[PDB]
Amino acid sequence: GPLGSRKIAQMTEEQFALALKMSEQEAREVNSQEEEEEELLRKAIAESLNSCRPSDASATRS
Repeated sequence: GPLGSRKIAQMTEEQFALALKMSEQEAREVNSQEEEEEELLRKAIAESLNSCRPSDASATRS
C-alpha cells in the first residue's frame, strides 16, 4: 500500500467520538466566522453606496 496500515495505530472508539465533536465545532472544515465576515464586507460596501453624500458646511454645490 502507500506505506503500511499495519504499522499505523488505529483510533479508539473514544477518539472517534472526539473527532465528531471537533467537526461539529468547525461545522465541517472551514470556519463559518470567515464566511460571515465576507458577507459583512459586501453588505458594508452596498450600504455605503446607498448612503447619500454628506451635507456641505459651506453650502457649496459639488
